[PDB]
Amino acid sequence: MAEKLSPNPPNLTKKMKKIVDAVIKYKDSSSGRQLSEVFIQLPSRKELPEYYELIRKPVDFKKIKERIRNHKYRSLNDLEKDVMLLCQNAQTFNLEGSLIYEDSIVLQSVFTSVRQKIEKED
Repeated sequence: MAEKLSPNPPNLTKKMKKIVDAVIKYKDSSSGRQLSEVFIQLPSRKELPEYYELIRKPVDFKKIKERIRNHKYRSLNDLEKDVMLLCQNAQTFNLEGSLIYEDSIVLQSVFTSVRQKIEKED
């Protein structure tokens, strides 16, 4: 099947993984809820058919991680786009003010600050 992609510069792959790991690890300081936890693994098309009806380009953090390992992302812009899509998809499928919709909003901000921090190191 698929033809292997040229590996990214390793430093770029390490930056990608660092950023997504901080995002995934992030905790609401009050509840300790890992905001990411519901976004790790999207539910099956068999279990939640209506999801895949409204959301044409679904994405979870498992796929984002896969896409980093496979060098599908060629830049941090490419990674960011997919995390922002993850958050947009949440905001489309869930009603505003809901736990999942508002958590996705916070995760955008955590991505942005985490990215900045990591890029400011080099």
